[PDB]
Amino acid sequence: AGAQDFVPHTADLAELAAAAGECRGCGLYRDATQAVFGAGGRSARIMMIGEAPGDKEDLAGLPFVGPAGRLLDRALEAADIDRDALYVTNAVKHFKFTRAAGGKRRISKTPSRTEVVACRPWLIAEMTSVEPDVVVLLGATAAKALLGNDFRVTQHRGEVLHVDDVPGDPALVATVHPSSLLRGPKEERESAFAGLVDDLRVAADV
Ligand code: SF4
Repeated sequence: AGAQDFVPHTADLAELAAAAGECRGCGLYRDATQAVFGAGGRSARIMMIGEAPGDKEDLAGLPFVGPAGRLLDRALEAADIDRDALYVTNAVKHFKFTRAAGGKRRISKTPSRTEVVACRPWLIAEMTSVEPDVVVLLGATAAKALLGNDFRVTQHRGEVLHVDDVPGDPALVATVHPSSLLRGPKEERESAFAGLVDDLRVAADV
């Protein structure tokens, strides 16, 4: 089912990334430029999972390279976390999108639960390969992939969670997605940025 038959029997991240370029586990590979796999190494203690590559990631071939990734950089820096010692990835690896007339970018479209279940084999291979001590789930889509489709990120902020069905029983911290911190009132944004730094420190202190 899904991407599972496209996942090779290997923990090498480069072999997995190359294989993900050939994945047809769902329909998202057709309109996307390429598959966006995770960045970082197997020594990483912290795995971070977003929703999906955006417009910038789709053509950069790397995760979190747009404005959201730059805000995440500022949050990681304030939390004293070396990005090079992370493994950063997304719940689904193909960019889902539409264009609006007058647009300045391709608009990110939300992955269905079906596409998240289809791409999960890659996330399982990534966690199996990295064996992280803690997984940071950035946003509702990533959190639900591991904690259940009914999970609410807003109701468990800053909580160290552990679910049994998860490879390696790593600690899980669900937090806001950095793209949510790009817009809104300045005081709401600044308060929300501090909440993200707090959650990143909890994950680093696991
Ligand atoms: S989104 Fe995931 S499951 Fe769907 S085609 Fe891309 S890699 Fe395969």
